[PDB]
Amino acid sequence: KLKIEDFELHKMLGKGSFGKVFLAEFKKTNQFFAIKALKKDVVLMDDDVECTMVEKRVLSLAWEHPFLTHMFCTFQTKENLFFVMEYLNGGDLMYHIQSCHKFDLSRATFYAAEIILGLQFLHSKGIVYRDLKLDNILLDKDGHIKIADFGMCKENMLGDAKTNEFCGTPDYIAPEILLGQKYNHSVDWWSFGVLLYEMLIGQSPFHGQDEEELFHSIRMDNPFYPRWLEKEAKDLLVKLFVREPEKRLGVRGDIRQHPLFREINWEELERKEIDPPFRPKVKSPFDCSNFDKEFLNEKPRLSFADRALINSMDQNMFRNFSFMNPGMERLISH
Amino acid sequence: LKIEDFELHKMLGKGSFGKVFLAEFKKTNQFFAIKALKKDVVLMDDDVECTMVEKRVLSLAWEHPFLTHMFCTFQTKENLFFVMEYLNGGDLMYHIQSCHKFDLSRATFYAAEIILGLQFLHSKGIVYRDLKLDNILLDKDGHIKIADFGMCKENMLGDAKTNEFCGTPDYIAPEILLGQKYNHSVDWWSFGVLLYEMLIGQSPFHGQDEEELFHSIRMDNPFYPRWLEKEAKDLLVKLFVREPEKRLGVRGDIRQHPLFREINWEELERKEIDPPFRPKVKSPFDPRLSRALINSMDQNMFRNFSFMNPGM
Ligand SMILES: C[C@@H]1C(=O)NN=C2COc3cc(-c4ccccc4)c(N(C)C4(C)CN(C)C4)cc3N21
Ligand SMILES: C[C@@H]1C(=O)NN=C2COc3cc(-c4ccccc4)c(N(C)C4(C)CN(C)C4)cc3N21
Ligand code: NA
Repeated sequence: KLKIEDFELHKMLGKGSFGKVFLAEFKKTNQFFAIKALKKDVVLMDDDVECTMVEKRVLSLAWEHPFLTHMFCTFQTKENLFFVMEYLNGGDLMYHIQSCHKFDLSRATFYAAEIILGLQFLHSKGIVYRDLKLDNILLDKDGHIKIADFGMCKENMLGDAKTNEFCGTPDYIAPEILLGQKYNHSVDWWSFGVLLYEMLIGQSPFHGQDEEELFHSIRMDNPFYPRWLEKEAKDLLVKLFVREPEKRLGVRGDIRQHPLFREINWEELERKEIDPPFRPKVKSPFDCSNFDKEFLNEKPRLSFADRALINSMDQNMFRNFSFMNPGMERLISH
Repeated sequence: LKIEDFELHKMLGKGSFGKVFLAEFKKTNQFFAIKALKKDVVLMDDDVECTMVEKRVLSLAWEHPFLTHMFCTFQTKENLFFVMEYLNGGDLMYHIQSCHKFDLSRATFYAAEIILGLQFLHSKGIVYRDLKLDNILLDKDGHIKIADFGMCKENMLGDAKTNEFCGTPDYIAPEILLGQKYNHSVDWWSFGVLLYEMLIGQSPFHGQDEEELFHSIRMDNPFYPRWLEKEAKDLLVKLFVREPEKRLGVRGDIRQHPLFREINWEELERKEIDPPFRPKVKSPFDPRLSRALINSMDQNMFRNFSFMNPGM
């Protein structure tokens, strides 16, 4: 017995076709959370039932690593699916990059390095992420990265294992996906290269007025590296933008030992003992300063649902959705 | 793909044509809209070609976002089935009746998306010919979806024209009423009437019967309230020009009209502009399917009706 009525929803942090994200407090205990609220009819019509389940299962693994969004619990009603998360109020990287256009080399290097620790952890558990992009990297109050939105993940990718779904955000989609090849963790490293390029250069590496032109650019065009770019930043990007997956850095070699990361102790980084070069402005743990005001002004509200589609729905589609860590269990029982 | 695979959960609509069904496919647990047409009624009305034209135009529809995406078609010895994506936002007649008239932003957004939808059909050589509020559906996000392509005419490319008297009375073009040959122009008069109704909350031309209504469409000038935006009038006045060659949509560039000044068309066409209105009501709608004529019918009349777009 855990319902959304138990949570007081203070503000709406984000919104989309998927659903909404709220800044939520539990039972007036000054204990804050972020709640991604989905509607089951939306999820059904979008064909994201398995994605929702993949999101829940991956987040059950994500507790063990510092640079993934941590999930306290999940639960469902007849209409709704709720992911009760930690509240990460640093702001995402897309938001931050809209303001300054470009990240300085130390700042980009730091983010790149923390993301590597995130991705390699997922790969080691047999999870390929497939939706790496700026707005899926959330910052915490101190400025370290947290990878978010695992609904596009693929599990059981250990050993000699491949998969075949055309997916990802267009700018980031790897050429092996575009070519219809079966793929492994390699895709994430091409996307990583795209993300790193955007951090450093402030524009995308590949371009087009439509997807056909954009996908062609990803298949064929040489990425532009400005004269001002640090030689090792160029080098890493080049070694990531290799179209043959099994020759790509991150699939082969050791990406940790690339000269760009010379000054990084990876044990220290992983232990959060390296102060981030950028620290976001955060007056409090309940601060909202780093979110867009279109969402924050719009008061929190749960949408109605297609009552016909829900009653007609296969009632056990979201079986095994409810998860509950022991920490949240103590908080609730008081 | 037989009808027995689908489970018909709820009826979404009824008419003289037949029924629309909220259908779930068997093993996939995946939901659709099925338009079921009785063959006996189709042959009675002599709208056999229309049904075939609907399938062929729907087979083109999947490429464009603001048209209703058909997944597959098949037939039985009694019925004809179109398997369609399920759109539960409600049609624009339900919405105009809910709140009398749409605001400037909301009307412009619907006007713009319909332009892209019609222009897509026109380049394919297809004139729609039955544009009206109750044929425009909305998806769950609130983007428009043009439905009911039964009244289309194909192969209308370049110089070509056609001569059929058809449409919905309020929306029929004046050249059609004068018994003239016509091209895609006729859709742009109907677009004007639709746009008018959205902004003002009623029809531009009026009559107690059909004769009086057709007269009004031919003769009377549409009334423009003093409160109406200058650029909304300017467009409607440019759309309501009875000589098709000088009409906007046919002549000039409709997209560069100052009413669409704030719109990014390539961005709009890729669903990257959020609609100003989202449906608050989810599925604003109201189960089983209901011999001499069928046996004595030419069995091969509804041939080559079956189809499946690779997306299925
Ligand atoms: C749920 C997650 C979390 O685990 N902790 N804290 C937060 C803070 O609020 C979020 C907002 C969004 C968001 C932002 C803008 C639009 C849509 C969603 C958001 N989402 C879904 C994104 C990852 C999508 N990207 C734009 C940001 C996430 C959060 N989170
Ligand atoms: C099949 C179609 C689709 O492509 N997607 N989703 C739907 C949802 O349900 C529909 C209902 C009707 C309808 C509505 C009222 C009366 C009669 C039919 C309906 N029809 C026949 C209209 C085009 C007629 N107009 C009132 C709406 C269509 C749908 N569709
Ligand atoms: Na190019």
